[PDB]
Amino acid sequence: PQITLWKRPLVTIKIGGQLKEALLDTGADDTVLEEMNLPGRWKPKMIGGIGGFIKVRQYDQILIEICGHKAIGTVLVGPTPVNVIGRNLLTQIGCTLNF
Amino acid sequence: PQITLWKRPLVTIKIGGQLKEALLDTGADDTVLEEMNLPGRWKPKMIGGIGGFIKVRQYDQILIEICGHKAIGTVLVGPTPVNVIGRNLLTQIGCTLNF
Ligand SMILES: CCOP(=O)(COc1ccc(C[C@H](NC(=O)O[C@H]2CO[C@H]3OCC[C@H]32)[C@H](O)CN(C[C@@H](C)CC)S(=O)(=O)c2ccc3ncsc3c2)cc1)OCC
Repeated sequence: PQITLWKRPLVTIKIGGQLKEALLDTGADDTVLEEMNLPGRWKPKMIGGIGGFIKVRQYDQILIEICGHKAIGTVLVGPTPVNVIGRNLLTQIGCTLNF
Repeated sequence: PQITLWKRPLVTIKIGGQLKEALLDTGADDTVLEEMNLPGRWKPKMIGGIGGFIKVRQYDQILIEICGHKAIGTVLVGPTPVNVIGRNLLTQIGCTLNF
């Protein structure tokens, strides 16, 4: 589909058998999701933006479904105020910016 | 143009007569630029990001040219990690997400 930017570009995603709302975010290098108890091994990481850094758990090779499109890659989990889908997954669903 | 997301969507902008690099960011509601001198009145404002809140200078009705496309709108100036073009100006240049 084509998503205009009058409102936050929020979409439903499916991760770990759960449905969540996430922002399609071209400014996010990586995908960051609100705290959730994913199984598997993980590595600590810190990611920074406006206001400083937060501590997150980095999980690799996680499958996510974004509006029916399937994607698999690194997901960071942590105390983020919003779920963000980042470039690492947006590239996989064929997402582009057009103006 | 159609911009893919394998690399950061960095573009040249023209603001206050000076060229700069900025990231097109569909997860940003607002446009936030690193510290710089901007002609005009401004009011103090706060904006919240992943890491908390920061103090910025809010400049209203600023002319900015983004890959040749003209926008006129609010620009926030403060300690952001990178210059970001937010939805308030992306909508002006007719930007959409497509996948
Ligand atoms: C209801 C809202 O609650 P809130 O007010 C704010 O919540 C939020 C709303 C949206 C976003 C997404 C973020 N946008 C943003 O910061 O936009 C601000 C400017 O425009 C305003 O609108 C939105 C907020 C205001 C950017 O898109 C992405 N970022 C990087 C960017 C800043 C360039 C370095 S990233 O998220 O830091 C991030 C993600 C993955 C990653 N991998 C490695 S680094 C790394 C960094 C974050 C928080 O809570 C305050 C405590």
